[PDB]
Amino acid sequence: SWKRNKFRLTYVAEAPDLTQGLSNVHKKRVSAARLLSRQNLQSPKSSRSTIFVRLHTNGNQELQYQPGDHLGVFPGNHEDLVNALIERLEDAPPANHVVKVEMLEERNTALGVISNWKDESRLPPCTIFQAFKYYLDITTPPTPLQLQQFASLATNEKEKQRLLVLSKGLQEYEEWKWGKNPTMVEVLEEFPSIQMPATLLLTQLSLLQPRYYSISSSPDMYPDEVHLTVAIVSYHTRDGEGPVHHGVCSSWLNRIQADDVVPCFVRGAPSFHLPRNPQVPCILVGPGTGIAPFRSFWQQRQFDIQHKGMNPCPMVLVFGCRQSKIDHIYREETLQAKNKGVFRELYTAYSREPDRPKKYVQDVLQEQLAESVYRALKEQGGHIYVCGDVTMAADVLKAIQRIMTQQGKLSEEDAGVFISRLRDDNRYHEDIFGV
Ligand SMILES: Cc1cc2nc3c(=O)[nH]c(=O)nc-3n(C[C@H](O)[C@H](O)[C@H](O)COP(=O)(O)OP(=O)(O)OC[C@H]3O[C@@H](n4cnc5c(N)ncnc54)[C@H](O)[C@@H]3O)c2cc1C
Ligand SMILES: NC(=O)c1ccc[n+]([C@@H]2O[C@H](COP(=O)([O-])OP(=O)(O)OC[C@H]3O[C@@H](n4cnc5c(N)ncnc54)[C@H](OP(=O)(O)O)[C@@H]3O)[C@@H](O)[C@H]2O)c1
Repeated sequence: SWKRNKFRLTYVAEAPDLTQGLSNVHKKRVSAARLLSRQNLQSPKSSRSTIFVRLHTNGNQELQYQPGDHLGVFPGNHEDLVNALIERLEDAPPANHVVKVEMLEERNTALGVISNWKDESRLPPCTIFQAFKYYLDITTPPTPLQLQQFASLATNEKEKQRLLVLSKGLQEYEEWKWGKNPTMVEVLEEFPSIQMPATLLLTQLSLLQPRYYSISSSPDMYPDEVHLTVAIVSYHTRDGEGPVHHGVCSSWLNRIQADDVVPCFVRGAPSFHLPRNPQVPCILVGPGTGIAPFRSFWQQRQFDIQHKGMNPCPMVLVFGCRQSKIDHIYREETLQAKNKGVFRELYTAYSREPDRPKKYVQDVLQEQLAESVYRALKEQGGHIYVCGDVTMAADVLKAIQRIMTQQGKLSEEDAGVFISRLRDDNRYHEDIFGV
Protein backbone atom coordinates (compact mmCIF):
# COMPACT_ATOMS: atom_id res chain seq x y z
CA SER A 1 0.00 0.00 0.00
CA TRP A 2 1.04 3.64 -0.39
CA LYS A 3 1.11 6.66 1.94
CA ARG A 4 2.82 10.05 1.91
CA ASN A 5 6.45 10.16 3.09
CA LYS A 6 6.75 6.38 2.69
CA PHE A 7 8.54 6.29 -0.67
CA ARG A 8 11.18 8.48 -2.32
CA LEU A 9 13.11 8.53 -5.57
CA THR A 10 16.90 8.54 -5.47
CA TYR A 11 19.36 9.25 -8.28
CA VAL A 12 21.85 6.47 -9.02
CA ALA A 13 24.59 6.13 -11.62
CA GLU A 14 24.35 2.44 -12.57
CA ALA A 15 21.50 0.76 -14.45
CA PRO A 16 21.10 -2.51 -16.41
CA ASP A 17 20.03 -2.64 -20.05
CA LEU A 18 16.40 -3.53 -20.84
CA THR A 19 16.78 -7.32 -21.17
CA GLN A 20 18.73 -7.53 -17.91
CA GLY A 21 16.25 -5.33 -16.09
CA LEU A 22 13.35 -7.43 -17.30
CA SER A 23 15.20 -10.62 -16.36
CA ASN A 24 15.82 -9.31 -12.84
CA VAL A 25 12.25 -8.07 -12.40
CA HIS A 26 10.50 -11.17 -13.72
CA LYS A 27 12.97 -13.71 -12.33
CA LYS A 28 13.65 -15.42 -15.67
CA ARG A 29 16.17 -15.19 -18.50
CA VAL A 30 14.90 -12.64 -21.02
CA SER A 31 16.77 -12.49 -24.35
CA ALA A 32 17.21 -9.79 -26.99
CA ALA A 33 15.74 -10.60 -30.40
CA ARG A 34 15.64 -8.29 -33.45
CA LEU A 35 12.76 -7.39 -35.77
CA LEU A 36 13.56 -8.52 -39.30
CA SER A 37 10.24 -7.74 -40.95
CA ARG A 38 6.49 -7.34 -40.56
CA GLN A 39 3.79 -7.96 -43.20
CA ASN A 40 0.00 -7.58 -43.19
CA LEU A 41 -1.82 -10.86 -43.81
CA GLN A 42 -5.39 -9.66 -44.34
CA SER A 43 -6.74 -7.71 -47.30
CA PRO A 44 -6.27 -3.95 -47.13
CA LYS A 45 -10.05 -3.62 -47.35
CA SER A 46 -10.44 -5.64 -44.15
CA SER A 47 -11.75 -3.90 -41.04
CA ARG A 48 -9.23 -5.93 -39.04
CA SER A 49 -5.57 -6.84 -39.31
CA THR A 50 -3.32 -9.80 -38.59
CA ILE A 51 0.42 -9.37 -38.98
CA PHE A 52 3.22 -11.79 -39.79
CA VAL A 53 6.29 -10.98 -37.70
CA ARG A 54 9.84 -12.23 -38.33
CA LEU A 55 12.35 -11.92 -35.49
CA HIS A 56 16.05 -12.78 -35.50
CA THR A 57 17.39 -14.51 -32.38
CA ASN A 58 20.91 -13.09 -32.73
CA GLY A 59 22.03 -16.72 -32.58
CA ASN A 60 21.11 -16.78 -28.88
CA GLN A 61 20.87 -20.42 -27.78
CA GLU A 62 18.48 -19.51 -24.98
CA LEU A 63 15.91 -18.90 -27.70
CA GLN A 64 15.96 -22.48 -28.92
CA TYR A 65 12.45 -23.81 -29.54
CA GLN A 66 10.38 -26.60 -31.09
CA PRO A 67 7.23 -26.33 -33.24
CA GLY A 68 4.32 -25.80 -30.85
CA ASP A 69 6.22 -23.70 -28.31
CA HIS A 70 5.33 -20.15 -27.31
CA LEU A 71 7.34 -16.94 -27.21
CA GLY A 72 6.75 -14.54 -24.34
CA VAL A 73 7.19 -10.96 -25.52
CA PHE A 74 7.74 -7.77 -23.48
CA PRO A 75 6.35 -4.71 -25.32
CA GLY A 76 6.68 -1.02 -24.63
CA ASN A 77 3.75 1.27 -23.94
CA HIS A 78 3.14 3.99 -26.54
CA GLU A 79 5.43 6.97 -25.94
CA ASP A 80 2.68 9.56 -26.38
CA LEU A 81 0.86 7.83 -23.54
CA VAL A 82 3.98 7.61 -21.38
CA ASN A 83 4.71 11.31 -21.96
CA ALA A 84 1.13 12.39 -21.29
CA LEU A 85 1.13 10.43 -18.03
CA ILE A 86 4.42 11.89 -16.83
CA GLU A 87 2.99 15.37 -17.47
CA ARG A 88 0.25 14.77 -14.90
CA LEU A 89 2.67 13.82 -12.15
CA GLU A 90 3.00 16.08 -9.10
CA ASP A 91 6.55 15.53 -7.88
CA ALA A 92 8.35 13.91 -10.81
CA PRO A 93 12.11 14.49 -11.40
CA PRO A 94 12.86 15.09 -15.05
CA ALA A 95 11.91 11.73 -16.57
CA ASN A 96 15.32 11.29 -18.18
CA HIS A 97 17.38 10.50 -15.08
CA VAL A 98 18.09 7.08 -13.59
CA VAL A 99 16.45 6.67 -10.20
CA LYS A 100 15.68 3.84 -7.79
CA VAL A 101 12.78 3.56 -5.36
CA GLU A 102 13.45 3.56 -1.63
CA MET A 103 10.85 2.83 1.04
CA LEU A 104 10.79 3.96 4.66
CA GLU A 105 10.77 0.69 6.58
CA GLU A 106 9.49 1.07 10.10
CA ARG A 107 9.51 -1.41 12.85
CA ASN A 108 7.23 -2.64 15.50
CA THR A 109 6.58 -2.84 19.26
CA ALA A 110 10.20 -1.82 19.40
CA LEU A 111 9.34 0.92 21.92
CA GLY A 112 9.80 4.13 19.92
CA VAL A 113 9.62 2.58 16.47
CA ILE A 114 12.62 2.59 14.14
CA SER A 115 12.37 3.83 10.54
CA ASN A 116 15.02 2.97 7.93
CA TRP A 117 15.28 3.77 4.24
CA LYS A 118 16.11 0.91 1.90
CA ASP A 119 15.65 -0.12 -1.74
CA GLU A 120 12.14 -1.30 -2.56
CA SER A 121 13.79 -3.50 -5.19
CA ARG A 122 10.66 -3.96 -7.33
CA LEU A 123 11.80 -2.13 -10.45
CA PRO A 124 15.44 -1.99 -11.50
CA PRO A 125 17.34 1.31 -11.58
CA CYS A 126 15.85 3.24 -14.51
CA THR A 127 14.39 6.59 -15.54
CA ILE A 128 10.74 7.41 -14.91
CA PHE A 129 10.13 7.31 -18.66
CA GLN A 130 11.66 3.85 -18.96
CA ALA A 131 9.63 2.60 -15.99
CA PHE A 132 6.30 3.66 -17.49
CA LYS A 133 7.21 2.45 -20.97
CA TYR A 134 8.82 -0.93 -20.29
CA TYR A 135 7.99 -2.02 -16.74
CA LEU A 136 4.53 -0.87 -15.68
CA ASP A 137 0.92 -1.39 -16.72
CA ILE A 138 -0.52 2.10 -17.32
CA THR A 139 -3.43 0.87 -19.39
CA THR A 140 -5.55 -1.37 -17.09
CA PRO A 141 -8.41 0.65 -15.49
CA PRO A 142 -7.94 1.43 -11.80
CA THR A 143 -9.84 -0.69 -9.27
CA PRO A 144 -12.61 0.77 -7.07
CA LEU A 145 -10.11 0.79 -4.20
CA GLN A 146 -7.54 2.72 -6.24
CA LEU A 147 -10.17 5.34 -7.05
CA GLN A 148 -10.92 5.57 -3.33
CA GLN A 149 -7.27 6.45 -2.78
CA PHE A 150 -7.36 8.83 -5.75
CA ALA A 151 -10.29 10.62 -4.10
CA SER A 152 -8.12 11.76 -1.18
CA LEU A 153 -5.76 13.29 -3.74
CA ALA A 154 -8.38 15.37 -5.57
CA THR A 155 -8.49 19.06 -4.67
CA ASN A 156 -11.83 19.64 -6.41
CA GLU A 157 -14.84 18.69 -4.26
CA LYS A 158 -17.05 17.80 -7.23
CA GLU A 159 -14.34 15.50 -8.59
CA LYS A 160 -13.62 13.98 -5.18
CA GLN A 161 -17.32 13.14 -4.80
CA ARG A 162 -17.49 11.52 -8.24
CA LEU A 163 -14.36 9.48 -7.50
CA LEU A 164 -15.92 8.41 -4.20
CA VAL A 165 -19.06 7.20 -5.96
CA LEU A 166 -16.94 5.16 -8.38
CA SER A 167 -14.91 3.78 -5.47
CA LYS A 168 -18.05 1.96 -4.33
CA GLY A 169 -17.39 -0.39 -7.24
CA LEU A 170 -21.05 -0.91 -8.03
CA GLN A 171 -23.38 0.23 -10.83
CA GLU A 172 -21.73 3.61 -11.38
CA TYR A 173 -18.25 2.07 -11.45
CA GLU A 174 -19.21 -0.69 -13.89
CA GLU A 175 -20.88 1.80 -16.22
CA TRP A 176 -17.72 3.96 -16.14
CA LYS A 177 -15.28 1.08 -16.59
CA TRP A 178 -17.23 -0.91 -19.19
CA GLY A 179 -18.07 2.17 -21.22
CA LYS A 180 -14.74 3.99 -21.07
CA ASN A 181 -12.14 1.28 -20.43
CA PRO A 182 -10.04 4.20 -19.03
CA THR A 183 -6.25 4.11 -19.02
CA MET A 184 -4.40 5.58 -16.04
CA VAL A 185 -3.61 8.80 -17.91
CA GLU A 186 -7.25 9.02 -19.02
CA VAL A 187 -8.41 8.93 -15.40
CA LEU A 188 -6.06 11.74 -14.39
CA GLU A 189 -7.36 13.78 -17.31
CA GLU A 190 -11.02 13.22 -16.42
CA PHE A 191 -10.20 14.40 -12.88
CA PRO A 192 -7.43 17.01 -13.35
CA SER A 193 -7.62 18.01 -9.68
CA ILE A 194 -5.94 14.74 -8.68
CA GLN A 195 -2.48 15.46 -7.27
CA MET A 196 -0.66 12.32 -8.38
CA PRO A 197 2.69 11.62 -6.69
CA ALA A 198 5.17 9.89 -8.98
CA THR A 199 6.04 7.38 -6.24
CA LEU A 200 2.42 6.24 -5.97
CA LEU A 201 2.16 5.22 -9.63
CA LEU A 202 5.72 3.86 -9.67
CA THR A 203 4.93 1.53 -6.77
CA GLN A 204 1.19 0.86 -7.10
CA LEU A 205 0.81 0.08 -10.81
CA SER A 206 1.19 -3.61 -11.71
CA LEU A 207 4.23 -4.83 -13.62
CA LEU A 208 3.90 -4.92 -17.40
CA GLN A 209 3.31 -8.58 -18.22
CA PRO A 210 4.78 -10.36 -21.24
CA ARG A 211 2.34 -11.55 -23.91
CA TYR A 212 2.52 -15.09 -25.29
CA TYR A 213 2.41 -15.97 -28.99
CA SER A 214 2.42 -19.36 -30.71
CA ILE A 215 5.66 -19.64 -32.67
CA SER A 216 4.77 -19.86 -36.36
CA SER A 217 8.04 -21.19 -37.73
CA SER A 218 10.12 -24.35 -37.76
CA PRO A 219 13.66 -23.79 -36.42
CA ASP A 220 15.03 -25.98 -39.22
CA MET A 221 13.26 -24.11 -42.02
CA TYR A 222 14.31 -20.73 -40.60
CA PRO A 223 17.56 -21.00 -38.61
CA ASP A 224 18.08 -18.11 -36.16
CA GLU A 225 14.54 -16.82 -36.68
CA VAL A 226 11.22 -16.84 -34.79
CA HIS A 227 7.97 -16.06 -36.61
CA LEU A 228 4.70 -14.87 -35.04
CA THR A 229 1.11 -14.47 -36.26
CA VAL A 230 -0.49 -11.53 -34.43
CA ALA A 231 -4.08 -10.30 -34.49
CA ILE A 232 -4.12 -6.52 -34.11
CA VAL A 233 -6.26 -5.49 -31.16
CA SER A 234 -7.92 -2.09 -31.50
CA TYR A 235 -11.28 -0.88 -30.23
CA HIS A 236 -13.63 2.09 -29.95
CA THR A 237 -14.48 3.25 -26.43
CA ARG A 238 -17.57 5.12 -25.18
CA ASP A 239 -19.83 3.47 -27.79
CA GLY A 240 -18.06 5.41 -30.53
CA GLU A 241 -17.28 8.95 -29.39
CA GLY A 242 -14.49 7.75 -27.14
CA PRO A 243 -10.87 7.41 -28.30
CA VAL A 244 -9.60 4.21 -29.91
CA HIS A 245 -7.68 1.93 -27.56
CA HIS A 246 -5.03 -0.43 -28.90
CA GLY A 247 -3.75 -3.63 -27.36
CA VAL A 248 -0.35 -2.87 -25.86
CA CYS A 249 1.77 -5.69 -27.29
CA SER A 250 -0.01 -6.17 -30.61
CA SER A 251 0.12 -2.44 -31.39
CA TRP A 252 3.77 -2.29 -30.27
CA LEU A 253 4.69 -5.17 -32.59
CA ASN A 254 2.82 -3.24 -35.28
CA ARG A 255 4.99 -0.14 -34.64
CA ILE A 256 8.58 -1.29 -34.10
CA GLN A 257 11.16 -0.87 -36.85
CA ALA A 258 13.68 -3.36 -38.19
CA ASP A 259 16.62 -3.72 -35.77
CA ASP A 260 14.59 -2.59 -32.71
CA VAL A 261 15.19 -4.73 -29.62
CA VAL A 262 12.45 -7.24 -28.80
CA PRO A 263 12.93 -8.68 -25.26
CA CYS A 264 11.55 -12.21 -25.19
CA PHE A 265 11.86 -15.80 -23.99
CA VAL A 266 10.72 -19.25 -25.11
CA ARG A 267 8.17 -21.13 -23.02
CA GLY A 268 8.08 -24.78 -23.99
CA ALA A 269 4.75 -26.46 -24.66
CA PRO A 270 5.49 -30.16 -24.01
CA SER A 271 1.83 -31.02 -24.64
CA PHE A 272 1.58 -29.27 -28.02
CA HIS A 273 4.45 -30.80 -30.00
CA LEU A 274 4.19 -33.07 -33.02
CA PRO A 275 4.12 -36.77 -32.05
CA ARG A 276 7.41 -38.62 -31.69
CA ASN A 277 5.94 -41.21 -34.04
CA PRO A 278 5.75 -39.67 -37.56
CA GLN A 279 3.48 -42.46 -38.78
CA VAL A 280 0.31 -41.65 -36.85
CA PRO A 281 -2.34 -39.32 -38.33
CA CYS A 282 -2.65 -35.76 -37.05
CA ILE A 283 -5.66 -33.48 -37.50
CA LEU A 284 -4.98 -29.77 -36.93
CA VAL A 285 -7.91 -27.48 -36.07
CA GLY A 286 -7.06 -23.78 -35.89
CA PRO A 287 -9.41 -21.05 -37.18
CA GLY A 288 -8.20 -17.48 -37.58
CA THR A 289 -4.97 -16.75 -35.73
CA GLY A 290 -5.32 -20.22 -34.26
CA ILE A 291 -3.44 -21.39 -37.35
CA ALA A 292 -0.25 -19.96 -35.79
CA PRO A 293 1.36 -23.08 -34.25
CA PHE A 294 0.34 -25.16 -37.25
CA ARG A 295 2.53 -23.06 -39.54
CA SER A 296 5.48 -24.24 -37.45
CA PHE A 297 4.10 -27.79 -37.81
CA TRP A 298 3.77 -27.82 -41.60
CA GLN A 299 7.17 -26.20 -42.09
CA GLN A 300 8.75 -28.82 -39.83
CA ARG A 301 7.04 -31.65 -41.69
CA GLN A 302 8.06 -30.18 -45.03
CA PHE A 303 11.65 -29.96 -43.78
CA ASP A 304 11.57 -33.49 -42.37
CA ILE A 305 10.35 -34.74 -45.74
CA GLN A 306 12.69 -32.85 -48.07
CA HIS A 307 15.81 -32.67 -45.90
CA LYS A 308 15.61 -35.63 -43.48
CA GLY A 309 14.27 -38.23 -45.89
CA MET A 310 11.27 -38.91 -43.68
CA ASN A 311 7.88 -40.16 -44.87
CA PRO A 312 5.45 -39.00 -42.16
CA CYS A 313 1.74 -39.74 -42.34
CA PRO A 314 0.07 -36.81 -44.17
CA MET A 315 -1.82 -34.49 -41.81
CA VAL A 316 -5.18 -32.76 -42.24
CA LEU A 317 -5.76 -29.04 -41.69
CA VAL A 318 -9.14 -27.63 -40.71
CA PHE A 319 -8.95 -23.85 -40.90
CA GLY A 320 -11.69 -21.25 -40.64
CA CYS A 321 -12.13 -17.52 -41.22
CA ARG A 322 -14.62 -14.88 -42.38
CA GLN A 323 -13.98 -14.58 -46.13
CA SER A 324 -11.74 -16.01 -48.82
CA LYS A 325 -10.85 -12.49 -50.01
CA ILE A 326 -10.34 -10.93 -46.58
CA ASP A 327 -8.73 -13.06 -43.87
CA HIS A 328 -7.71 -16.40 -45.34
CA ILE A 329 -4.17 -15.97 -44.06
CA TYR A 330 -1.29 -18.16 -45.30
CA ARG A 331 -3.51 -19.61 -48.03
CA GLU A 332 -0.79 -20.12 -50.65
CA GLU A 333 1.64 -21.51 -48.05
CA THR A 334 -0.76 -24.24 -46.89
CA LEU A 335 -1.48 -25.02 -50.55
CA GLN A 336 2.22 -25.52 -51.24
CA ALA A 337 2.64 -27.63 -48.10
CA LYS A 338 -0.17 -29.88 -49.34
CA ASN A 339 1.49 -30.18 -52.76
CA LYS A 340 4.68 -31.38 -51.10
CA GLY A 341 2.89 -34.12 -49.19
CA VAL A 342 2.64 -32.46 -45.76
CA PHE A 343 -1.16 -32.46 -45.85
CA ARG A 344 -3.50 -35.07 -47.33
CA GLU A 345 -6.30 -32.53 -47.41
CA LEU A 346 -7.05 -28.91 -46.56
CA TYR A 347 -10.40 -27.61 -45.38
CA THR A 348 -11.57 -24.05 -44.81
CA ALA A 349 -14.82 -23.12 -43.09
CA TYR A 350 -15.93 -19.62 -44.14
CA SER A 351 -18.30 -17.88 -41.74
CA ARG A 352 -19.16 -14.68 -43.64
CA GLU A 353 -18.49 -15.63 -47.27
CA PRO A 354 -20.86 -13.79 -49.64
CA ASP A 355 -23.65 -16.08 -50.89
CA ARG A 356 -22.24 -18.98 -48.84
CA PRO A 357 -23.83 -20.46 -45.72
CA LYS A 358 -21.90 -19.97 -42.48
CA LYS A 359 -19.49 -22.79 -41.66
CA TYR A 360 -17.34 -23.27 -38.56
CA VAL A 361 -14.45 -25.70 -38.10
CA GLN A 362 -16.66 -28.03 -36.04
CA ASP A 363 -19.03 -28.25 -39.02
CA VAL A 364 -16.25 -29.56 -41.24
CA LEU A 365 -15.32 -32.11 -38.56
CA GLN A 366 -18.88 -33.42 -38.25
CA GLU A 367 -20.07 -33.06 -41.85
CA GLN A 368 -16.96 -34.05 -43.79
CA LEU A 369 -14.52 -35.79 -41.43
CA ALA A 370 -16.62 -37.73 -38.88
CA GLU A 371 -15.40 -41.21 -39.83
CA SER A 372 -11.84 -39.97 -40.39
CA VAL A 373 -11.71 -38.34 -36.97
CA TYR A 374 -13.03 -41.46 -35.29
CA ARG A 375 -10.60 -43.78 -37.08
CA ALA A 376 -7.58 -41.59 -36.45
CA LEU A 377 -8.20 -41.09 -32.72
CA LYS A 378 -9.72 -44.45 -31.77
CA GLU A 379 -8.06 -46.93 -34.15
CA GLN A 380 -4.88 -45.40 -35.57
CA GLY A 381 -3.11 -43.91 -32.56
CA GLY A 382 -3.74 -40.51 -34.10
CA HIS A 383 -3.71 -37.03 -32.58
CA ILE A 384 -5.93 -33.97 -32.81
CA TYR A 385 -4.69 -30.44 -32.06
CA VAL A 386 -7.01 -27.49 -31.39
CA CYS A 387 -5.70 -23.92 -31.26
CA GLY A 388 -7.25 -20.51 -30.83
CA ASP A 389 -10.26 -18.94 -29.18
CA VAL A 390 -11.47 -20.49 -25.91
CA THR A 391 -15.13 -20.78 -26.95
CA MET A 392 -14.24 -22.29 -30.32
CA ALA A 393 -12.04 -24.86 -28.57
CA ALA A 394 -14.88 -25.80 -26.20
CA ASP A 395 -17.28 -26.16 -29.14
CA VAL A 396 -14.81 -28.32 -31.09
CA LEU A 397 -14.42 -30.58 -28.04
CA LYS A 398 -18.20 -31.04 -28.04
CA ALA A 399 -18.20 -31.86 -31.76
CA ILE A 400 -15.48 -34.46 -31.24
CA GLN A 401 -17.42 -35.95 -28.34
CA ARG A 402 -20.48 -36.18 -30.58
CA ILE A 403 -18.41 -37.85 -33.29
CA MET A 404 -17.25 -40.39 -30.70
CA THR A 405 -20.84 -41.11 -29.62
CA GLN A 406 -22.07 -41.63 -33.18
CA GLN A 407 -19.09 -43.23 -34.93
CA GLY A 408 -17.91 -45.03 -31.82
CA LYS A 409 -21.42 -46.00 -30.82
CA LEU A 410 -20.81 -44.85 -27.24
CA SER A 411 -23.00 -43.27 -24.59
CA GLU A 412 -22.52 -39.58 -23.79
CA GLU A 413 -20.65 -40.56 -20.64
CA ASP A 414 -18.22 -42.96 -22.30
CA ALA A 415 -17.54 -40.58 -25.19
CA GLY A 416 -16.50 -38.03 -22.58
CA VAL A 417 -14.31 -40.55 -20.78
CA PHE A 418 -12.60 -41.49 -24.04
CA ILE A 419 -11.78 -37.86 -24.81
CA SER A 420 -10.54 -37.39 -21.26
CA ARG A 421 -8.18 -40.34 -21.72
CA LEU A 422 -6.98 -38.89 -25.04
CA ARG A 423 -6.01 -35.74 -23.14
CA ASP A 424 -4.30 -37.80 -20.44
CA ASP A 425 -2.35 -39.73 -23.09
CA ASN A 426 -1.41 -36.45 -24.80
CA ARG A 427 -3.22 -37.35 -28.05
CA TYR A 428 -5.78 -34.55 -27.73
CA HIS A 429 -3.94 -31.21 -27.68
CA GLU A 430 -5.12 -27.65 -26.96
CA ASP A 431 -3.37 -24.28 -27.39
CA ILE A 432 -5.98 -21.79 -26.12
CA PHE A 433 -5.35 -18.05 -26.58
CA GLY A 434 -6.65 -16.84 -23.23
CA VAL A 435 -7.28 -13.31 -21.99
C1 LIG B 1 -0.51 -19.52 -24.49
C2 LIG B 1 -1.06 -18.33 -25.27
C3 LIG B 1 -0.71 -18.22 -26.71
C4 LIG B 1 -1.21 -17.08 -27.52
N1 LIG B 1 -0.85 -16.99 -28.89
C5 LIG B 1 -1.27 -15.95 -29.70
C6 LIG B 1 -0.86 -15.86 -31.12
O1 LIG B 1 -0.13 -16.70 -31.62
N2 LIG B 1 -1.35 -14.73 -31.91
C7 LIG B 1 -2.23 -13.67 -31.32
O2 LIG B 1 -2.61 -12.75 -31.99
N3 LIG B 1 -2.58 -13.77 -30.02
C8 LIG B 1 -2.15 -14.83 -29.18
N4 LIG B 1 -2.54 -14.88 -27.77
C9 LIG B 1 -2.93 -13.54 -27.27
C10 LIG B 1 -1.74 -12.63 -26.84
O3 LIG B 1 -0.96 -13.19 -25.80
C11 LIG B 1 -2.20 -11.25 -26.33
O4 LIG B 1 -3.11 -11.54 -25.21
C12 LIG B 1 -3.02 -10.42 -27.38
O5 LIG B 1 -2.07 -10.21 -28.44
C13 LIG B 1 -3.47 -9.01 -26.89
O6 LIG B 1 -2.35 -8.32 -26.27
P1 LIG B 1 -2.25 -6.86 -26.28
O7 LIG B 1 -1.09 -6.57 -25.45
O8 LIG B 1 -2.12 -6.44 -27.66
O9 LIG B 1 -3.53 -6.47 -25.64
P2 LIG B 1 -3.86 -5.88 -24.30
O10 LIG B 1 -3.39 -4.52 -24.13
O11 LIG B 1 -3.43 -6.75 -23.24
O12 LIG B 1 -5.31 -5.81 -24.29
C14 LIG B 1 -6.08 -7.04 -24.49
C15 LIG B 1 -7.36 -6.69 -23.75
O13 LIG B 1 -7.93 -5.65 -24.61
C16 LIG B 1 -9.33 -5.57 -24.15
N5 LIG B 1 -10.07 -5.48 -25.41
C17 LIG B 1 -9.95 -5.93 -26.75
N6 LIG B 1 -10.96 -5.56 -27.54
C18 LIG B 1 -11.79 -4.84 -26.71
C19 LIG B 1 -13.13 -4.11 -26.94
N7 LIG B 1 -13.74 -4.08 -28.09
N8 LIG B 1 -13.73 -3.43 -25.78
C20 LIG B 1 -13.12 -3.42 -24.48
N9 LIG B 1 -11.90 -4.06 -24.19
C21 LIG B 1 -11.27 -4.75 -25.34
C22 LIG B 1 -9.59 -6.86 -23.32
O14 LIG B 1 -9.64 -6.58 -21.93
C23 LIG B 1 -8.47 -7.73 -23.77
O15 LIG B 1 -8.29 -8.91 -23.05
C24 LIG B 1 -2.10 -16.00 -26.85
C25 LIG B 1 -2.45 -16.12 -25.40
C26 LIG B 1 -1.97 -17.24 -24.60
C27 LIG B 1 -2.40 -17.22 -23.13
N1 LIG C 1 -13.24 -15.47 -33.30
C1 LIG C 1 -13.07 -15.75 -32.00
O1 LIG C 1 -13.01 -16.93 -31.61
C2 LIG C 1 -13.03 -14.58 -31.07
C3 LIG C 1 -13.91 -14.25 -29.87
C4 LIG C 1 -13.73 -12.97 -29.03
C5 LIG C 1 -12.58 -12.08 -29.51
N2 LIG C 1 -11.72 -12.38 -30.65
C6 LIG C 1 -10.62 -11.46 -31.03
O2 LIG C 1 -10.54 -11.34 -32.49
C7 LIG C 1 -9.12 -11.39 -32.86
C8 LIG C 1 -8.94 -12.59 -33.79
O3 LIG C 1 -9.07 -13.91 -33.16
P1 LIG C 1 -9.18 -15.17 -33.92
O4 LIG C 1 -8.21 -15.08 -35.02
O5 LIG C 1 -8.85 -16.23 -32.96
O6 LIG C 1 -10.61 -15.30 -34.40
P2 LIG C 1 -11.47 -14.72 -35.48
O7 LIG C 1 -10.64 -14.26 -36.60
O8 LIG C 1 -12.28 -13.60 -35.01
O9 LIG C 1 -12.38 -15.73 -35.98
C9 LIG C 1 -11.97 -16.89 -36.79
C10 LIG C 1 -13.13 -17.78 -37.23
O10 LIG C 1 -13.71 -18.41 -36.04
C11 LIG C 1 -15.16 -18.33 -36.10
N3 LIG C 1 -15.79 -18.53 -34.77
C12 LIG C 1 -16.26 -17.62 -33.86
N4 LIG C 1 -16.78 -18.21 -32.78
C13 LIG C 1 -16.64 -19.55 -33.01
C14 LIG C 1 -16.98 -20.77 -32.27
N5 LIG C 1 -17.59 -20.71 -31.06
N6 LIG C 1 -16.67 -22.03 -32.85
C15 LIG C 1 -16.04 -22.09 -34.10
N7 LIG C 1 -15.68 -21.00 -34.87
C16 LIG C 1 -16.01 -19.76 -34.26
C17 LIG C 1 -15.33 -16.92 -36.69
O11 LIG C 1 -16.75 -16.63 -37.16
P3 LIG C 1 -17.66 -15.49 -37.03
O12 LIG C 1 -17.02 -14.43 -36.28
O13 LIG C 1 -18.07 -14.99 -38.33
O14 LIG C 1 -18.84 -15.95 -36.32
C18 LIG C 1 -14.29 -16.94 -37.80
O15 LIG C 1 -14.77 -17.54 -39.05
C19 LIG C 1 -8.34 -11.41 -31.55
O16 LIG C 1 -7.81 -10.16 -31.33
C20 LIG C 1 -9.29 -11.92 -30.46
O17 LIG C 1 -8.99 -11.59 -29.17
C21 LIG C 1 -11.88 -13.61 -31.47
